[PDB]
Amino acid sequence: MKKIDAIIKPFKLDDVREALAEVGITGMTVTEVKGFGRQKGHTELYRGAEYMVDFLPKVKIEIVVPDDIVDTCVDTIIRTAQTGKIGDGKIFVFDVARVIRIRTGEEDDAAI
Amino acid sequence: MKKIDAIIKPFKLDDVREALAEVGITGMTVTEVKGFGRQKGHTELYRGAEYMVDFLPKVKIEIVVPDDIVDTCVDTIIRTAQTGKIGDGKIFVFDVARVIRIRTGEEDDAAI
Amino acid sequence: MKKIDAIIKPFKLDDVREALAEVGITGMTVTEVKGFGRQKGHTELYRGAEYMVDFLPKVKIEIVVPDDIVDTCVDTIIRTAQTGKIGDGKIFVFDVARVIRIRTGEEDDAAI
Repeated sequence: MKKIDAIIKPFKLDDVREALAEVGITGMTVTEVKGFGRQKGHTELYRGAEYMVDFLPKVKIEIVVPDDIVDTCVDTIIRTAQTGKIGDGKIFVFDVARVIRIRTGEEDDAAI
Repeated sequence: MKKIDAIIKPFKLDDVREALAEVGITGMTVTEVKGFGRQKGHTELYRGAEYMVDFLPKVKIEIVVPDDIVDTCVDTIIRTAQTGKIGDGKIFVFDVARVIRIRTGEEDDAAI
Repeated sequence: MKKIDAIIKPFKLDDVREALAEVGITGMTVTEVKGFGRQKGHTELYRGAEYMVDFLPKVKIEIVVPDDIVDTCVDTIIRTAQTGKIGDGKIFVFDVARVIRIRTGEEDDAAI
């Protein structure tokens, strides 16, 4: 099993969510975060202006899925989140050591 | 050492926090997130209604602990967070490569 | 490549950001979180008072960088975030399995 983190433009959240539901994902956690970096019209992190602000609101999606559906998840996220413009974001994949269901105390095989 | 992420129902935060303090945990970071998925009365992610909203507020707890107390932490989280109902959440465990104390620049043995 | 998570005192965010820009970091995601734990004037998590609150606002920074610049990033974070007082926070480093650019569908070598 793997944890997939995706930092996307907020307006694409519903499309990504709909598409991920189609592939069979049953749970997703979403965090609102501030992104600093790649932005149209700018060339730098830290402009350090007095009244201007350098951040852009972003949405971080986290799903934990079986190894075999990782590529299907990655492919569907890119397809539904990509605009071809600056700031589309990135997908990071991480190995998970254990996955425990709180309701029953039962573990999922973290190697699937 | 391992990083433990737990996504729990918000009302259980104080109980989980109290119980974790008893076992000796001295620090915890908490993020408010939106959960999509398993919910009483529903059968799907993405209902895509115009006025209804599909998310439920959740609380994500992150602690970084020694390998030997991971099971004690997992067991105490389940005990204090479990309701036996839909949406209790999950616990994910991740390996940590390095842990650095900012105040002193000193590292903890990430293998403990 | 590695993922660096740093939990810092909010007022140090701009300094850390400026310094990280100097070393060449081009993107950073920031989450506002609540920290429980090490605090001046206190000796415990969970005081469970009726009107008092036990949390302190914190800022979590997440950057994903090449293995060779991890120490440079860690060193610059400590330098710019350290106050020498209680509550300076910690830096955790995690291995990343894959890094995918959403705009182009192109992967970065996660082993660099």
